Amino acid sequence: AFRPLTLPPKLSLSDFNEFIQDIIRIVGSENVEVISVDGSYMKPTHTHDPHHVMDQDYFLASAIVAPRNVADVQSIVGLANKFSFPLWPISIGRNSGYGGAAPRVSGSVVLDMGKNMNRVLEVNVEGAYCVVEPGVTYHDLHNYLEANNLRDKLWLDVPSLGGGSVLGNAVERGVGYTPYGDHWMMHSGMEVVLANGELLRTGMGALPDPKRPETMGLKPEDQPWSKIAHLFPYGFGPYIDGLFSQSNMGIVTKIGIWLMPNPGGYQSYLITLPKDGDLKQAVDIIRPLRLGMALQNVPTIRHILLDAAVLGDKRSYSSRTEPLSDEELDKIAKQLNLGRWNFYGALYGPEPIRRVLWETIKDAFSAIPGVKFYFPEDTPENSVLRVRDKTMQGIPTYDELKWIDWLPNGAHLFFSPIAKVSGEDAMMQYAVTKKRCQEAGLDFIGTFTVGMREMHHIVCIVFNKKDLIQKRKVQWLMRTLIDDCAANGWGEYRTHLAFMDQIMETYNWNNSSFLRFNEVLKNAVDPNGIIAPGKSGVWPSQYSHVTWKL
Amino acid sequence: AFRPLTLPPKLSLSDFNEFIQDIIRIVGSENVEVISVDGSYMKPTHTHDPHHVMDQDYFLASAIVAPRNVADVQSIVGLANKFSFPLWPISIGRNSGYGGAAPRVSGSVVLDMGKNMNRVLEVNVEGAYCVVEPGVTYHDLHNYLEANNLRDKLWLDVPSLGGGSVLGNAVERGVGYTPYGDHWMMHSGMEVVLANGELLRTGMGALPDPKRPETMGLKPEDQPWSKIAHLFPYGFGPYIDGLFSQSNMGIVTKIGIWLMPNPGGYQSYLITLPKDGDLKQAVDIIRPLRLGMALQNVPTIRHILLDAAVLGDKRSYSSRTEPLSDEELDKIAKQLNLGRWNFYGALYGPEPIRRVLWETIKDAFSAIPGVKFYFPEDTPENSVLRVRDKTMQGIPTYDELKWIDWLPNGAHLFFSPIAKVSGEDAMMQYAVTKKRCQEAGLDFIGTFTVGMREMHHIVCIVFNKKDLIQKRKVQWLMRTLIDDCAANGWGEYRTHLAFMDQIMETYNWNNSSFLRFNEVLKNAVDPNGIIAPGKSGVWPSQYSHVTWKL
Amino acid sequence: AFRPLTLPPKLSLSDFNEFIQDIIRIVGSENVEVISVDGSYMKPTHTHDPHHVMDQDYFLASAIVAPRNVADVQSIVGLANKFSFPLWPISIGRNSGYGGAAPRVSGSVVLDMGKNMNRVLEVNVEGAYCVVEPGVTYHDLHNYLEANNLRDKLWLDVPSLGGGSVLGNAVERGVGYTPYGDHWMMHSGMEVVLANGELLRTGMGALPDPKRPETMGLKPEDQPWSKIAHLFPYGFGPYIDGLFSQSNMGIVTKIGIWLMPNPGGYQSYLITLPKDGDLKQAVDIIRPLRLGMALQNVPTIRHILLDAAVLGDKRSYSSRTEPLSDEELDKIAKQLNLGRWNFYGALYGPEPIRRVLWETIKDAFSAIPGVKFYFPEDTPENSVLRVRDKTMQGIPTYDELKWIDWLPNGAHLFFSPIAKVSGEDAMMQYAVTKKRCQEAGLDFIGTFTVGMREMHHIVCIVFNKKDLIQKRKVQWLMRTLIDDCAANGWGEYRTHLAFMDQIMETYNWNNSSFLRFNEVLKNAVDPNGIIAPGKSGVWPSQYSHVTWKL
Ligand SMILES: *Cc1cc2c(cc1C)nc1c(=O)[nH]c(=O)nc-1n2C[C@H](O)[C@H](O)[C@H](O)COP(=O)(O)OP(=O)(O)OC[C@H]1O[C@@H](n2cnc3c(N)ncnc32)[C@H](O)[C@@H]1O
Ligand SMILES: *Cc1cc2c(cc1C)nc1c(=O)[nH]c(=O)nc-1n2C[C@H](O)[C@H](O)[C@H](O)COP(=O)(O)OP(=O)(O)OC[C@H]1O[C@@H](n2cnc3c(N)ncnc32)[C@H](O)[C@@H]1O
Ligand SMILES: *Cc1cc2c(cc1C)nc1c(=O)[nH]c(=O)nc-1n2C[C@H](O)[C@H](O)[C@H](O)COP(=O)(O)OP(=O)(O)OC[C@H]1O[C@@H](n2cnc3c(N)ncnc32)[C@H](O)[C@@H]1O
Repeated sequence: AFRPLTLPPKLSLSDFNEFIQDIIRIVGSENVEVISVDGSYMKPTHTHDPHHVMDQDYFLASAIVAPRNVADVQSIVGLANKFSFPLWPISIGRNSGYGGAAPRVSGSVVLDMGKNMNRVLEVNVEGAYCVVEPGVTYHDLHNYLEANNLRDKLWLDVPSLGGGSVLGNAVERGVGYTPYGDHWMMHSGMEVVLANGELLRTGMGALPDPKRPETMGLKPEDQPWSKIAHLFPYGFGPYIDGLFSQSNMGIVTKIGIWLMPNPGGYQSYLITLPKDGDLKQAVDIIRPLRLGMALQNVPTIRHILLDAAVLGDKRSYSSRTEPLSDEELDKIAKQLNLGRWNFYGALYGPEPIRRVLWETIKDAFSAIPGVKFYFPEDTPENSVLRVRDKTMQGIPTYDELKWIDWLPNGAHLFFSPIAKVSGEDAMMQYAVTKKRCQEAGLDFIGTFTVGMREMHHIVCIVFNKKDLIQKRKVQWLMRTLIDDCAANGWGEYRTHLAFMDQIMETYNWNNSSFLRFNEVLKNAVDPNGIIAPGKSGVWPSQYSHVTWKL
Repeated sequence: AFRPLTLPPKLSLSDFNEFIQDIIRIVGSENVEVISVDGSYMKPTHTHDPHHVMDQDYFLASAIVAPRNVADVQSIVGLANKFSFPLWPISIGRNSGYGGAAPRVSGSVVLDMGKNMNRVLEVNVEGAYCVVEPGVTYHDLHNYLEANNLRDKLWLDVPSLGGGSVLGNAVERGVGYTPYGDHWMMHSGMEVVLANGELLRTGMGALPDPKRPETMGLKPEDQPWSKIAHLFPYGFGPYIDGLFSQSNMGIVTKIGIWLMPNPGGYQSYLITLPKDGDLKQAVDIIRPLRLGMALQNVPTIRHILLDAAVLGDKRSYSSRTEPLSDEELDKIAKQLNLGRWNFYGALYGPEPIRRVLWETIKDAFSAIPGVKFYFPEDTPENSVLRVRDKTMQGIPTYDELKWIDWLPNGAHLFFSPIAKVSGEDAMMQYAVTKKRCQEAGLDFIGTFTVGMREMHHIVCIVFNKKDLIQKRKVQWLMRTLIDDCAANGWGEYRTHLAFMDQIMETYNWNNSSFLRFNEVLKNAVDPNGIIAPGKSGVWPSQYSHVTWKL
Repeated sequence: AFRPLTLPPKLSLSDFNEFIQDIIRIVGSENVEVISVDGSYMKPTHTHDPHHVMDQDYFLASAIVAPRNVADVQSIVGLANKFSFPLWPISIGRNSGYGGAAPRVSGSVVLDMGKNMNRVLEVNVEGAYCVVEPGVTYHDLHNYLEANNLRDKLWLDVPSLGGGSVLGNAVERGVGYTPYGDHWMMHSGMEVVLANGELLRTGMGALPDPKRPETMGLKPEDQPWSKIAHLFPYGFGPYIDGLFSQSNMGIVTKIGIWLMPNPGGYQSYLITLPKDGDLKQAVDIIRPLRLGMALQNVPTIRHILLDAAVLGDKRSYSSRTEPLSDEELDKIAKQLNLGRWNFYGALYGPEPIRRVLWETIKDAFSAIPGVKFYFPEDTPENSVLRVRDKTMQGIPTYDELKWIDWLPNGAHLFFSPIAKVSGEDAMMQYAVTKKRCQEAGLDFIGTFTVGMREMHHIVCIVFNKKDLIQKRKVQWLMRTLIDDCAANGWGEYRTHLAFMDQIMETYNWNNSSFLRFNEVLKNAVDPNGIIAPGKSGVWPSQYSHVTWKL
């Protein structure tokens, strides 16, 4: 196809068309689509930002291409290297809040890996792990195991929603809420197509499975892996694996995620904290608990509007357009039988063990006036506890997409700085976030996910995508929170297309040595600057900073 | 469009056409025109030299392109860099006498910035300045202020005519006749598109106006400027601004010109000097006056033929074809009640102050036998004083285009060397200019504009554009005056396309170190040699001097 | 000489010594000195920062070399190019508050130009200008004129002190208080030695003075300049002059400074403003006054501690260590018969004219309750008016060095942002400055110098150089003021070695395009990076930003 909406830098119409036709000879017109529509979460767009804050066609594909197999990606990349055409790889494209599917460089080809490179590749019981392709969604994976009755043997770890990509999410350093919740740390043995087009597999993946009759003549992509590939991540020598989480260093075609065995015993719970400032005490109680392993999963402390919005849009709680009051927040908390902050956790294991931990937790949190403990059974049919009970045992659900509907054309955009597991730090962080929210005219909504020694504070910005005035406030709000948090010694762990440069400019110790070192590795492996110029603010040398920085 | 009259160096027909069509996709065929007609001053040509001395198609565009906005110029430049196509930027193209609109390199695209980048951008009263685009003509600016009733608060400074470009004129280091008459020195905060295509704003323009809700997501071009941008020119560090007056270092898209507040009191005047050699005494009287601030504007000493020709063509004063005589010049001076040289000035400010200065001036000039003082009121309806009275208070007029009609197909070409504010120097300069004029068979016509310590001597050459014999004498006359004045220690301040190289070769102290240093800066910023190769004789390294020097 | 304290980057001891000995063969051991002592203002150090805020040997020379003539500099530069040795040129080295004489890169050779290149080259009366060499101090120039009885014909323009370099101060874009107070704008015709070592003279200086018997065979440096060199700055073509104010693009060996004729009438004056908050109304009164030319020089608005400290150290007004109070500030103003802010001006010209202006001014300022008008005659023997009366008429004095003695080991360090000529802006600027000052434990002391449309706010930081706790507070103070003023849309006009980078990172509009463009010109003209790496933050490409940025 003929004439796109936006072309990639330095490319002519003539070169594009030659390339697209060459791409078509390889994947079929069935697998190619040229932009000459936001969609939903259940059927996600792939050409632009569905939760757009910039104009909606600001980060816009010139085409969507989707490989049949690993060999298609080799050929595509060769073709990108002939013409110098940028590729923006996706797995599912469910990254809304962070850019969705859009490419940082308008005009790139979005490479949809998920459409055809779909397969649950292996579910190994004794090593308790699985090998997945970009397309295996969490739901699918769930369903794979149900299909073979493996769910009494192995469990998954899922995010809040169930449609994301196990792989895609894992390269983003995404979080989940069971003991295996730190997705990135659960991996082992990834297969990459680099910017020169060669296929590499990390760690024990570089150790060839030995020759045998049945595996002769297979294309690299399709060979088995040696026994230890997905059991020990390190391999030998430099542990390059991390260079492929949040970066532009290659295209990931396989990945091993470790799976948590059935623990033989489970139970969710909800601790509710009455007062807005019970967050400080709450968190100080959580410090030793997490660090001491009484708290086994990644328990989350939710804000009250986060739970309220799951249950209903704001219109349903007030007709008021400006942020809610302190008093109304108490009144809504009381309505749902939730407190001002709500702590969510799960206990895992034999009853004897579960019993002791729970008693220890229960007693710790009893030090807060008015706290109330609930299991799933004790809460309304529609409660968040019953949704998270699914979530905290590896079952994917979609119930939590509703809070995105807080306001009319609800779009979320996440501000995600990390905080100490300490009441003071937390209050400080929230104190600053909260202020900016009310200056912009936005309800504050969020969650802290409790990591071992750190907390990921997901400030959940919901806004009206069809409101120019508001979109301008969020951009104002986001960059002001970047600066503020920066100024308090906190930085974001993950972000949106339009905030990457500002967040990478936050990580400037010793004159931005960190980004400088990254540019060296990027330009080395990608001489042409073809694999996603811009991710995490790393620009190859052919993208002038003055022209491309946001 | 298909096949041009003259193409740019090294370019093929095939490359041109690809480029022009690419340009058309960006600006629309509405904004592009291919040369496959001299026009007037009120409707100026843009493809060649309207006051041509060389063949009329000697400096000829291959196309005229005109951007919609700043982003169009970025894209155009990118395209010039792909194909190595020379761009010859204009604002209005009213430079006749200096080349008009034509490009030094035949075959370049004339980039008409004035057609669409038209806007009076800001008229700030308290800082007393304005921010204008290439297209704001002087007349327009005048009219902007009338439209908002700002003319009792702020005044302009205009050239002799009112159609020029405030910006265009200001980058040429053009002159005007009020206290703000040194156009270039009145600026502060320019926005440039360089040869690599990046947008830069000078001085305090590099100091970002801080983030606020209402200005989020604007394209660089369109962001506000910080408070001090147009009040302090210097900024911090190297003061690059001058690199963009008379040069090929970038394309200027905005500019701040300082505006002179209503002074609360005004009055023009005409001092007439009888004798041709009263110029020497006159100027010696002006020395201390200017330097002492009794003379506040840029008073001009006009030749008698300059004033005579404003009133009528030469046919109206004599039928004679050869230059007029000394005796006839007296007779024409007496006819109009003007002397042989005529001094024009204006007093600005409270009456008390005006009173004292005028008395001081009056008394100084009384030392010349026969001198006569006139205000506007005292002169015929059609007098030059009444035209300049407009001019010296910031009101643009066009009355003075008539002297261009001295001879039949009247074309002016300016020889503009600078002289000392000293009678001797002046007489010398005039003595040499005058001789050459009569050797070529041309009346001598001119004006000295009195700067603080220097005088700009505009020798006003009028000639018949449809007379090959004469055009050959002017070329002879111009280069001979270049050599002569050079040999007397004087150089031109500004010139025509065909005289640039000879004038830049006049500024050869220490083996042309000055031009050598400039070539280094040019080749550095413009690797491809795309922005107007040749302006002021600076040639990028891909334009062999042997091939391109005139 | 043998083994220095700090060497320049990448240089060996063996290369150094070869270079220094080669330098000795050209200038003599008499003109060379190797560092293997702060001094005073009257006898200034040249190896480091006398007003140090960083360790006192932080910016430290490796040697001091001083050329005999211009050829010495051509040879030195050649040698720096052979060995890649950085040169830090100075004229006098009296830049304390801004780094003194110290080089941004430790280990450079400080090039003292002032020791031997001393001469008032020409004092031309009819063109009313002078040509000076690095060494001509203001006091010398003053003295040159008295020696020939030129002071009844031409006057100078001087900063607060008289020891500075007319040239050096003029290239730093320094200020003075008569009608010629904008030093840089008064220049015309500079001679530079570039990084490649060729000698270039700007503007009309490129226009050779014509051959004559008496000037045959002269070395370029020593030839005469053509008549218009020092009368018209522009010349022809690109106006490169500004590339040499606050930059690393060449070594300045000569410069023309225009001189203000005797105006025939002078009178100083002091308007005192009672209340701290009468600055806002004062400044509003000044707006139209400056803009209207009733205010003819650069009248300064001084703080009350600026005046008090001239008269005495703080010990003399209080024994208190922390910043004074509001009430004590009133008590000290009342003591000296000064108000809380004090405005200093001068009227210039025929009495008739002076009379009118002064009445206008007097009447304007009468709008402030309690204001009092004083001429020199009416103030104590030791008053600031009597010092400034010298100052505003071109006479250099040193009385004002005393405020530097506010505290024990008094060192000044200037914070110099620019502000609008508007009360509101002024107060805002002062409100922010003032807060920071008291947070760090320092009296606020400053002066606004009133430009036409802008004000230079010189916040006068005095601190104890022998107090590590305090030096750390001023570095904290200085970078906090940079940030704050930056966030309020104000940037500094000039600064100290250690604040360059941060101030150049403040002028980052459109992704630092302004600095990027300067790096291209810098690397182009200085392939080896030898002339003063770092001035104004511009680092040639062999100085990694991660290694050298502060
Ligand atoms: C809206 C939202 C998002 C969300 C969430 C809750 C809501 C309401 N809860 C999350 C959670 O609890 N934990 C978490 O980590 N993320 C959460 N999200 C964010 C996102 O919606 C989900 O995380 C989702 O799984 C992320 O998107 P998905 O995995 O589907 O989609 P993606 O666009 O493909 O993103 C992958 C990005 O990583 C690179 N990439 C991806 N695949 C590859 C391959 N094969 N090779 C190379 N690079 C790859 C790219 O950078 C890409 O943009
Ligand atoms: C015929 C004539 C000319 C004239 C004059 C009187 C007469 C009878 N009186 C003048 C005067 O009193 N003072 C003066 O400075 N010039 C006078 N002129 C000359 C000219 O006609 C006017 O000065 C007029 O304003 C100049 O032309 P104008 O401003 O309209 O037109 P221009 O062709 O655009 O010229 C600009 C040139 O500068 C560069 N340029 C211009 N704009 C840009 C932008 N945006 N970016 C980059 N470069 C730019 C080019 O070099 C261009 O050719
Ligand atoms: C302590 C003080 C300082 C001061 C002042 C009052 C006091 C009490 N009042 C000032 C004022 O009213 N206006 C002003 O501009 N400055 C004022 N100062 C600051 C300083 O002391 C004086 O301004 C003084 O004139 C500045 O120093 P000076 O001219 O003597 O000395 P310098 O070290 O040479 O500094 C020049 C710097 O510029 C570059 N430079 C200098 N010369 C060259 C040459 N030839 N070529 C290339 N670069 C040059 C360097 O960056 C150098 O460090």
